[PDB]
Amino acid sequence: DEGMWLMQQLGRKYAQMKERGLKMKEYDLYNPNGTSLKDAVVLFDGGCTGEVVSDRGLVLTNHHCGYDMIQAHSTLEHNYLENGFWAMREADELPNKDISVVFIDKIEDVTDYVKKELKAIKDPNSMDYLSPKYLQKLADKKAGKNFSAKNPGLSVEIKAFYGGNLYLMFTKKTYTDVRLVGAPPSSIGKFGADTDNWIWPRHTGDFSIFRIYADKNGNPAPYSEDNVPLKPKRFFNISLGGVQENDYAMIMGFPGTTHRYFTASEVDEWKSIDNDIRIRMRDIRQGVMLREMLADPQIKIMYSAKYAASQNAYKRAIGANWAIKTRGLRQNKQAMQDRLIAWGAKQGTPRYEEAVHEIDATVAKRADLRRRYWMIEEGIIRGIEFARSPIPTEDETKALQGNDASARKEAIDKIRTRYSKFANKDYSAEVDKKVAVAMLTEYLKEIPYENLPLHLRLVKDRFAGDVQAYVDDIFARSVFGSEAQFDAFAAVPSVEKLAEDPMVLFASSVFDEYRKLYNELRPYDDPILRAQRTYIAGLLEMDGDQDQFPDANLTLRFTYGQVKGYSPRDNVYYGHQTTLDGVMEKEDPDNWEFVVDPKLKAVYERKDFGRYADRSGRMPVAFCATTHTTGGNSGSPVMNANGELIGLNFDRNWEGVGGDIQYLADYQRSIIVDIRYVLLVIDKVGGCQRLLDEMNIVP
Repeated sequence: DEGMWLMQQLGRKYAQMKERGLKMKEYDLYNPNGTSLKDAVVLFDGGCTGEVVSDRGLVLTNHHCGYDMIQAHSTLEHNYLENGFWAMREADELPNKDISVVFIDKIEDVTDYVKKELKAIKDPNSMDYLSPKYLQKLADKKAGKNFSAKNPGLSVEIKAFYGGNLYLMFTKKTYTDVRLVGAPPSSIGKFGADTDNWIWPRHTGDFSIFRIYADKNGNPAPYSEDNVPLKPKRFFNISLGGVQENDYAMIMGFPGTTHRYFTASEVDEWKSIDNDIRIRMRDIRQGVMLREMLADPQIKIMYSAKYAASQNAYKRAIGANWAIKTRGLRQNKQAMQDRLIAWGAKQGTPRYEEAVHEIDATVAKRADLRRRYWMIEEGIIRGIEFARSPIPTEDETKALQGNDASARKEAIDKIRTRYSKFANKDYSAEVDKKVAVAMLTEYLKEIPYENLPLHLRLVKDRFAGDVQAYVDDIFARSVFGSEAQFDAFAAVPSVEKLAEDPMVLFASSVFDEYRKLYNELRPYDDPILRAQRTYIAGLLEMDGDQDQFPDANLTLRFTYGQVKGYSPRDNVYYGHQTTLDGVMEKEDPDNWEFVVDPKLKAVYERKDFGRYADRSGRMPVAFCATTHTTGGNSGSPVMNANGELIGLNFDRNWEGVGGDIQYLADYQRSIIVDIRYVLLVIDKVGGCQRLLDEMNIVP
């Protein structure tokens, strides 16, 4: 069901949740004045979500959430990324360098407090009502200078909601010694990771296991050999009852962003400019890189990660436009605003029609600059690798002028390090020249002479319109076109060589225009934001927050719905649950993506599923639900009707990507790893009995 609900809206949403099958009592999942299941949820390491699943502070989150730190502890002897990691005792649990978890300790509404403060700002057009500095200052004199010394490991944050119409203060509790407990091998954690990205049906065992460690009194403390496993306020029980079609599911976690209150015109701009240019430019770039990857196995190895990373937003943009073109997103937002316009007429307040008109006229006024901005970001800043090649810093310029030969060598030696990082083991100038030529050709076809970053004017003015020659010339003459050319420069360095270096000139000219456009464009956000406040104010006055959730803003939210499959197109039906069969069916030993761990293959051939199989003896893997999810929900606990853990969220299907603008009941699904599959992997792949005994597993 629709919405990323604030914890303080649990009350208002409880009847609609009970109707969907919720059995738990309200105060059992969120109490402002007590302990609740909220207290078992964590913001894992800045972006992900995690959940506390034991009394000794064991935490589950996604594999891809715990990936960098699994990778860090991986040597060539002990390759935990590949093989997995199973700490046989608490003391073998590996600590981590730059990790955190954040419990949300308290949440208070402070709208009245914050609105009164703002009321003493003379300036009507002040953007302080959304400025995080300003809100942090209002926070610090609420909790009192000096709160964080007096309350150790606590902090406070105020955030704006519904476009400045609601404010909340969050009391956070951050633990910093979070150790690696367990991970499946990556063949299970990233099964089908590139190909099945955004795909249901899905077969990916996407979990990793950590523990929160603190001082002897359970207080936040950075890594110290004397730290001990935290006792949490509350943890999640692990259900073994499984899921079935139509079962209630709900999720809690930290969604990043939505655009639920976009005007029709804003939707048009997102489709026309933001998404279409992403799509066009990344097609071109992806074509050339596909072509060069097939011709050469060594290019294939070097470009994989760059290609698939470009591919991630590409397919997101494809999904979103498919929803805009087929599911009536634009008409939905036109309707909602027309509805407020009519209601606002009848009330005698033209304010709302004013706000809508203001967003419209602004959107249309900034169309060209935004088109230009997207063309450059997608085409060049991301499109072309040599766009991100070294510029000398003003400090390095200064040392290359005048005098000191030790300072001259020092400035050079750290340009060497930047050059080395641009032209690394994965960079190929030859590929980059071909990608540049195609992107630049499309850029020049779209962006007229008078609006070109300066160096790109030379294609007409000097190479007679020959884009291949211009690009060949940048590599031929430039100190960064090859190692030997850089060395030649380093031996006899001079600021006048760098000043006239055509790659440097291209790079800095391109970034100049990128900056200048950002800047011209920034002043147009403010009127839209101000009108957005007025617009959302009206939607709330008219219809209430009952069925109008606040845009996501990296805050703790709940969403509820059902375990349900769907139909993606004529005559094809996807069900609610995948199985270990689908893993077997997808095995390709000659492709890293679809490798099947030998221990898992063997668990499948003996049907050694134990208490984790379903009725009918199938081994569950994943399931999907009508729950409303987005970036930031990676790793969120999924609960059944009694609040017991039934899985971890790890993706959305591509048909649900326009869900950020409008929930799609018949298409949008959260894709969730089945907790029974999690336990199976721990039990029969890791052998790690102790942490099963640790969890409170319920029938």
